[PDB]
Amino acid sequence: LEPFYVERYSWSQLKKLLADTRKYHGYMMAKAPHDFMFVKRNDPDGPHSDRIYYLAMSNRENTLFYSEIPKTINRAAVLMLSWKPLLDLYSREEELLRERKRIGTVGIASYDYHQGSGTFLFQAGSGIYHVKDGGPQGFTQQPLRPNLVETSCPNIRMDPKLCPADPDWIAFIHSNDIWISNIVTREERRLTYVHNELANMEEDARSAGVATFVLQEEFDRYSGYWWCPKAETTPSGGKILRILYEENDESEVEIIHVTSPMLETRRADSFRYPKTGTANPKVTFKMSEIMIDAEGRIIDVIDKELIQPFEILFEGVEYIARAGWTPEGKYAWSILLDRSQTRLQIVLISPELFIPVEDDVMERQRLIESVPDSVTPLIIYEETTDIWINIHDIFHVFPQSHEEEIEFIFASECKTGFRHLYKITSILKESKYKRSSGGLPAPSDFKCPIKEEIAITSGEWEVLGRHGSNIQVDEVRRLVYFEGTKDSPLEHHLYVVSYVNPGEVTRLTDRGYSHSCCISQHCDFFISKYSNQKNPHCVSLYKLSSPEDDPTCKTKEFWATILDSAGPLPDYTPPEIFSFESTTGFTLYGMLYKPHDLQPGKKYPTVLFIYGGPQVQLVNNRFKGVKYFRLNTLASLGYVVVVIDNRGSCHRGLKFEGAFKYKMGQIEIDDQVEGLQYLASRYDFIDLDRVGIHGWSYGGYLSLMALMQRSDIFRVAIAGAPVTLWIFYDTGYTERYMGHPDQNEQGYYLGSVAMQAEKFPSEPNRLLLLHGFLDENVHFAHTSILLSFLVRAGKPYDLQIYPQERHSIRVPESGEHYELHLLHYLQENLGSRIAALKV
Amino acid sequence: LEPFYVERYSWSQLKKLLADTRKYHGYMMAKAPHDFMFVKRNDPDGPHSDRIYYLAMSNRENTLFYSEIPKTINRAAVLMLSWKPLLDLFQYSREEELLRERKRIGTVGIASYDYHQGSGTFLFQAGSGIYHVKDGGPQGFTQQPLRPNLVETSCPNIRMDPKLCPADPDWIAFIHSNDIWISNIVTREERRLTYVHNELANMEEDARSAGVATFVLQEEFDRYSGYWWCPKAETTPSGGKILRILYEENDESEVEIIHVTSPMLETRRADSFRYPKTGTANPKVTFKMSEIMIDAEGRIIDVIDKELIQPFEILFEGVEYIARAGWTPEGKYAWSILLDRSQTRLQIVLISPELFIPVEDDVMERQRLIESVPDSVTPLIIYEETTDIWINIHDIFHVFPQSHEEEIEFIFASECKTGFRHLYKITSILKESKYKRSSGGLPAPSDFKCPIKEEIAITSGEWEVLGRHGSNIQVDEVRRLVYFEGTKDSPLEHHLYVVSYVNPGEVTRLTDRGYSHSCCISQHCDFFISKYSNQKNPHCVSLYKLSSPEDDPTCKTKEFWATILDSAGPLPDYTPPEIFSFESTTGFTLYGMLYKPHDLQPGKKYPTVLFIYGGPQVQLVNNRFKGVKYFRLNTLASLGYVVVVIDNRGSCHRGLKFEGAFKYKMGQIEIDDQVEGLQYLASRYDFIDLDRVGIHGWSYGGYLSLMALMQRSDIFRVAIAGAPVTLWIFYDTGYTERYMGHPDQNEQGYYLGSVAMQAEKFPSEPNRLLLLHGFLDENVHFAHTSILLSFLVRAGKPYDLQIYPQERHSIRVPESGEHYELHLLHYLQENLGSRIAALKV
Ligand SMILES: N[C@@H](CC(=O)N1CCN(C(c2ccc(F)cc2)c2ccc(F)cc2)CC1)C(=O)N1Cc2ccccc2C1
Ligand SMILES: N[C@@H](CC(=O)N1CCN(C(c2ccc(F)cc2)c2ccc(F)cc2)CC1)C(=O)N1Cc2ccccc2C1
Ligand code: NA
Ligand code: NA
Repeated sequence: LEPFYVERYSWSQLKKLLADTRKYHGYMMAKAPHDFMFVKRNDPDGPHSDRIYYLAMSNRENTLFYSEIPKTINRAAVLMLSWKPLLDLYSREEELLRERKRIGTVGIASYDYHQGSGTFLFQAGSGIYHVKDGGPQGFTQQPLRPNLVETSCPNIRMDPKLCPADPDWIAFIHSNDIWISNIVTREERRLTYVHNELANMEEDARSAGVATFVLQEEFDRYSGYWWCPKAETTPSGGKILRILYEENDESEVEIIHVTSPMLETRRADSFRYPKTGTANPKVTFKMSEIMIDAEGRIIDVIDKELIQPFEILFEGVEYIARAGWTPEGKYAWSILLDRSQTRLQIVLISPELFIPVEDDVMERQRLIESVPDSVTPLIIYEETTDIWINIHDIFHVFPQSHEEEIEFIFASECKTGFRHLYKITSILKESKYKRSSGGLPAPSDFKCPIKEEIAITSGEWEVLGRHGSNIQVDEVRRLVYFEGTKDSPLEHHLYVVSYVNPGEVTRLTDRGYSHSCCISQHCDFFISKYSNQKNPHCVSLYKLSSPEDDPTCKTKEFWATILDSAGPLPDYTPPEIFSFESTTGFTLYGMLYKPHDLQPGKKYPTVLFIYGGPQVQLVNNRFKGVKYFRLNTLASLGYVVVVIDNRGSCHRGLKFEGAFKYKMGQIEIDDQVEGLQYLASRYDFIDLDRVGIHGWSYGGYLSLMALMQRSDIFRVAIAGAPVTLWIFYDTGYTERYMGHPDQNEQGYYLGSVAMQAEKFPSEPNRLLLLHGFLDENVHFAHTSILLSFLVRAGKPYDLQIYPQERHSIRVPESGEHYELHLLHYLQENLGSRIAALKV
Repeated sequence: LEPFYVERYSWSQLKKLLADTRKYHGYMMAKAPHDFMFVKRNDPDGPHSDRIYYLAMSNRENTLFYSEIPKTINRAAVLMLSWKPLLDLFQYSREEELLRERKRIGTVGIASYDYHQGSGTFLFQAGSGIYHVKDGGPQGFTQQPLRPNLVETSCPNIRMDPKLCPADPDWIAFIHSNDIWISNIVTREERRLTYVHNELANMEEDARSAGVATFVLQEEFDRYSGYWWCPKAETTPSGGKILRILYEENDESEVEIIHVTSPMLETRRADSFRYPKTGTANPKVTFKMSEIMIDAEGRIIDVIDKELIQPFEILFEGVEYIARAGWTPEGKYAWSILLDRSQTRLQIVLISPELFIPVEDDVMERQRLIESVPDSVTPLIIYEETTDIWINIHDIFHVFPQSHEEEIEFIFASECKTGFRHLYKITSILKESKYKRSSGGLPAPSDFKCPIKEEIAITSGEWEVLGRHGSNIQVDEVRRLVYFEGTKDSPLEHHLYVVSYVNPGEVTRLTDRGYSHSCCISQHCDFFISKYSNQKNPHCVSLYKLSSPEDDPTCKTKEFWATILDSAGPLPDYTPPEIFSFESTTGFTLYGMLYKPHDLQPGKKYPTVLFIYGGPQVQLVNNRFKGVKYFRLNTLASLGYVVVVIDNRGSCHRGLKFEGAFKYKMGQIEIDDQVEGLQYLASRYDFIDLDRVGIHGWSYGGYLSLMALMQRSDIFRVAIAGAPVTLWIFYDTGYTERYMGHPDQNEQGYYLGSVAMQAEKFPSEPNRLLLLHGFLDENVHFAHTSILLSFLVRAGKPYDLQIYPQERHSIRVPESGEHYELHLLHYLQENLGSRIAALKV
């Protein structure tokens, strides 16, 4: 078995190779359609049933388009829908929101719509805009020129929402406080006086209507205020609009510094980072009550807080995970977690729990007594788990047919170790607790009796409720659509099933692709964005319908294509998915890129690309030619490339994910090496003497653990933005997988590569560290403090900084440098002949 | 000519080598005696004339010793003085750690001491505590260690900058939270004089200090103090007295704030620093005075704080920096050396205490006090000089006793006239000023200027008198001679000289040739101590007795008296370099050092490592012992590298025109000279392989290392750059504005001098650039390195990077230095010297 050595190109030549092979990927890296919305025409003469609206990128900016859904289709041919443009057209906190949401594309990111009026409302650039289409005013046949919402506000306006109750009114966040503006009457009004804009963030820590760093980064909740969907009518012929909102106080939260992007300044931004073990923000609910007269003039605003403290009414709650209003607008719901994230609660909150904010004790005491004792929080649902709660967006409340009962669908891993849908009915008891006594409530005084718990789905697979996945209820046919892994962990698919008499699960998407679906609000259409290992992504429209004899049974017909596939890329040879039975008692899946132009008898250098943390699955049946293109390029340059989804990865169950609880970094490489050896025993072109490992973020963490724990196997490790020290990562993430540092002294020690710098190799040209200098998430100090201890230990390293980058690489020049450095580093210290001589 | 390749040792092996060769230098890295002071015994029957006191390091802390100077010696033998400990054994803050960076102090212990002659009172800081002992006053001389006496305090924070009052040795003063305090060491009365700073407030809110030198003055002007005691005390009719303290008050409200990484990396926090970058404002500065009334037994009756009658901007037109300050011997006037922004216009200015009026906010009482001071009471510019190059600040400034009321007489040094720094006796007549304050107008550009009655040149020629880094002048007023250090005999050797300041001409050398010297004269001008060395012989401290022939006091003769510190004797594993010189096409002889590779093979050619500084204020090449400091240059020679060092133009100890060569033009002229001298060595010695040359330096050295890779990528294969200034706009005022001027008047100079701007001009080949930097560097902020990497990333150029996260501008932590040396040797091996390095292309 003679070793294959990779051709030794210069730095300039490799750049030209990377340039050339990336030259025809301009069209490939531009956003496919999203935020789909179906709206009916209601024109019995016209040829179109629906108009669909969607954000898309036609190198362009991201904007609203529309397309026409026909009443009928010529089934001989394949219809491709034409994209009509709907429209005709960063700060610090805008940049950070884009980092927390991981938004890469510039342009309009989202939009509210009001059905009754046809009003779009969207932020675009600095300004907020609004146009009507599809309501009373009908349907434009050409681009619309949008209307700028005017403002007296000096600073940037974030998080704009239409009022569902009255589309003339909108709300937004300005300088950490809630404002409202009327787009007809031009009336602006500040609803909250919490944050003084002029004061320092060290002095003034309170905000209102905003989600703090932890909730944005680890719970994907970006908004922190919620319009009440209905308006209560006054005797005056006016109305009351309500807004529930979170109010954070970050006074006791640690203040870290992060380098400012303006390197010119040599300055540092202040952040509130609650590191693991430290205080989270002190939270509470508030409600602004807004009285409007019979033609949109604000009579009065009354800001109102909870009758008792949050710590009393919601015992043991740390994070407000999700919140909103029930469809009727009667109750305010909230999904709530404890500190350890092992106990979830869904709680209804009557508006009568809130009372006027009054610093005077006489009036405050009279208001506390004026609210009845019967008015109480209602914990309609609770669950626990030995592993942890995975927050998701699935939660549907039904119409309230009885005063004393509520009915809803929620999802959970806590019964079976697999996320499934459950229809639940909770009795709303008058609480045992009485506020009159001047005592504090018992820990199960607000808990509702559970009348019904029908499991809608069940099995060795999961329903998806994150990254856009959710459910869609059809209340007429009493069905529910959802995405799942039932057919395979390697393929996401759309399914439907009755929530009444839950029988079999009818699959709707065709096997052999993975699907990202979305159902028309009128439950008569769905759009699938799908791909597979060989075929690029493509977005297609499918019409739903039922047999006359049984409306439960749904079937689908292809209607039209929204986005056509690009077709197979000339250079790109995709990888083969493989699986092997582990000694751990689990099937682990892998991907293998065989070297291109495979020589008989020879063995090749091997790059293990890895993420291996939670909330991620690299190995599945989607097209990897866009995102992991350079793994194919590595194959063309002679490297074997391996990717293995170890234990802890998602889409395999909660027990699979919980494998590394308290044990992070300790088990993941054992699976990687097992997968790497399964291939070596079954393919003799894998040179195990020359194996490299590389990854970003958690992948970078495991790259260090690989070279630390198993230097015998891995020759080189290239670690990108790694946590080298778990004590400087946030509460929300770390405490979920690792607990409090006092209750896991050994897990934290063993999981922190900075505490174990003595175990790194004393040969050079093995460790390479990459990091964004401006990283606010995996703060650079992870790399800087590891380097401090590597220097104490007398160990060698190589360092590459990206001074204009935060956690992700956004600037193309930076990404070009990275890809070029990585390719050259592997050539020089793994692949080439010079690399072998070097030892 | 076949190429020699260096033994390709492993990382673990090279650490062993560097560890083994470091091992037997425990004694070598220890501080020799310094801050010497002679005190007479005045004992007819006693065998000793003087007792010397000095700071020294007997891996010990720096502490006070004394030795006994005999009345006579046996001239057959060589007397070694015994080191007697003055002190008995004892029972870092942020501001200390910065001061040590500003003063460049490596060693631990007692840094300095004050001494009151009349009482024997020492005063010295050691740790946070401030201590005193008595020895050599009326009380007498101890034969045993003394117990250090802690000055007790009610101050919470570190007391910095203690100074003994020369008028009363019971009173001391110190800075505490940027304000001046005084404490009596007998009565224990402590007191706060200035109420300017609020310790509990953030520096962003409150940046007014009192009695402290701001960042630029400490870093660039080597003034580490902002208050000065008046040396005599005015007596009151009460029976007690007035003491006075001149002090600089600063206001850094308008100065830009940058953020430097905190050393505690765990916090992930940064500290706020007032860094006046080139272009931006320096602090608003002024003189103030604290008038301290004491009664008959040492109680403070009262304290009056006083300010200038008119603002500093009016009274001292043009003045940015207060460079030096203090009082005249009698205490009649306070003096001050004052520069303009461009640092091309120096002024010496006498300031009467009667210029200061009590501080008042009430406009009624304030206006009455302005009228009560006479119009004759005025600033007095006693000396002014200008220059097309710049003004190098120095400590040489001696005022004589004042006989005629209207006149004042002094010695001062200057490069401005001759082009080289020489001494000048000057007499100045003190006019009542033309400007009159009662008028209400403002003074014109030179209404305070004094008639120059005399300007005798005590020295002259193509060589400089030294007045920096501990060099100064001693003045025998009886015999009317002035002692000084200089380069008259050679630029490569410093020597002690003496000359008359009445009838100058002949300049008698006192130190022996063939060595460079660091000398120090007794206050009674009858002894001198020289710390001397040369390229071959380690440094050595000896005591010499001065004397004259009966007939002629001018004729000064020395005689060896005793050894204070004996030479360690040549280190067995050390070969010193050869000094060389060559005629440059610039019209200047440039010198250099040359370490040949050990066991030199005939016929084979060797890889070459040019080591560099090359900026102003320093000379690397001279006849001093380079065996301790530049030891690893020899370690490179032993591995089979040539090592070259050349002092290019703009260097040091060669006059102001030589230094001025790179005015407005930094980066541009230096690498020419380095390459010329390197090409000179190649044309003469054929063991120098020019196809494998590397450059390396720290700070300005690293700056030029980058420039050399940038400008001359044909000559230099690799370049290792340590803590470089990549971008001149980010460096401070006092330094940049001096050599490069304001950036508005010199865009092209800055552009060409800033490597970050010219990132495109770096090579596209990897394994050539290596950047090193202290991550906590407060002077050459890490941003220089980070922003350079920004544009190297943009340009798609490769680099190697090494960070030392515990270090500021110096490398203090031993583990950090060990790693730097290991990485440097291994980088040079794998990318320049070794065989595998050759195959790598
Ligand atoms: N707050 C978490 C969050 C998290 O762990 N996440 C999984 C990764 N995920 C992105 C992703 C990255 C790489 C990949 F290959 C696949 C997905 C992603 C997903 C969707 C999307 F649209 C854009 C990006 C975001 C959420 C964190 O940042 N660290 C970074 C880090 C680094 C070291 C150790 C622990 C952690 C923990
Ligand atoms: N503020 C100045 C100050 C200055 O220019 N100085 C000359 C150097 N000098 C030290 C020195 C360093 C290296 C060497 F080889 C010899 C001496 C020294 C002197 C006495 C001592 F005890 C210990 C060290 C201190 C004063 C500056 O720091 N930079 C750093 C820097 C870096 C790049 C470009 C310009 C400058 C300008
Ligand atoms: Na997020
Ligand atoms: Na200094």
